[PDB]
Amino acid sequence: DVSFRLSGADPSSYGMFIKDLRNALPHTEKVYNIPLLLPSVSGAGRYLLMHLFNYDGNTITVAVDVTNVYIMGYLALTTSYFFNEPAADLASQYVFRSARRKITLPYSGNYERLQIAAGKPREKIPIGLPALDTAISTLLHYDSTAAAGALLVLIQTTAEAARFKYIEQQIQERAYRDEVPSSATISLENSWSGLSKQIQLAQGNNGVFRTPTVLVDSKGNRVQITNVTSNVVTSNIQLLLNTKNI
Ligand SMILES: *[C@@H]1O[C@H](CO)[C@@H](O)[C@H](O)[C@H]1NC(C)=O
Ligand SMILES: OC[C@H]1O[C@H](O)[C@H](O)[C@@H]1O
Repeated sequence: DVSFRLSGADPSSYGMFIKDLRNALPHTEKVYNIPLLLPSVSGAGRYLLMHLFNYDGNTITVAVDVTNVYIMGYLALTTSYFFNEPAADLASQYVFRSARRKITLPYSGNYERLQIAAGKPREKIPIGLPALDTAISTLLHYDSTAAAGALLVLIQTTAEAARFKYIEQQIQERAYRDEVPSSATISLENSWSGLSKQIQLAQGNNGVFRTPTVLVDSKGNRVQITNVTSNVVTSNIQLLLNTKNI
């Protein structure tokens, strides 16, 4: 398990959380020195628990699928909550079985359904450490519309930060003042799968991508990534989704 406390949190402590989160995902190889997540894991071993503590010290435990960094669901006091999707339903057979009731959320976990449920896209939702604190607090008590916004925060500040150094740095820059994600951040989130694939297909093709990936950069300019020398590959992405899952 890994843990993060908002009480006394700073850019360093957050960075040590995100490092512990990355280190908790198993891999047996690296591809261009980036950890390759496993094709699958059977049983309870598929799921990492993240223990998150709000500023007053209340906690939720969040289950994460180690093969893709997807949030399956969470436990808040004696109630478990799972996404309305078959991967989470399967995950509920292994984690949080000690909950006194299990609620299935009225949406699946993907960004588009979450944004619908929230009433807004995540371009308009501030992230950062204060927002994470707020998110944890929201999830303590069921409200499905509020929880959608909170989960959008939680996913970006945990899983998305683990996947990309840039996003981790964005959040560190937002330790004491929330701000909506930069459009680069949104672009990386949306491209994780495709980047992961193209980095794996570059092995066998002289480091060249089969199909270029289009990103939005830090200045807001639209840029093509065509090979493993790009900074996104050498100095940013930290975890590759296995092509067996794409
Ligand atoms: C690889 O990408 C770099 C920029 O990251 C670019 O200058 C170069 O032309 C590209 N080479 C190939 C073969 O794609
Ligand atoms: O479509 C968004 C997906 O990527 C993010 O990681 C969320 O967990 C979600 O499953």
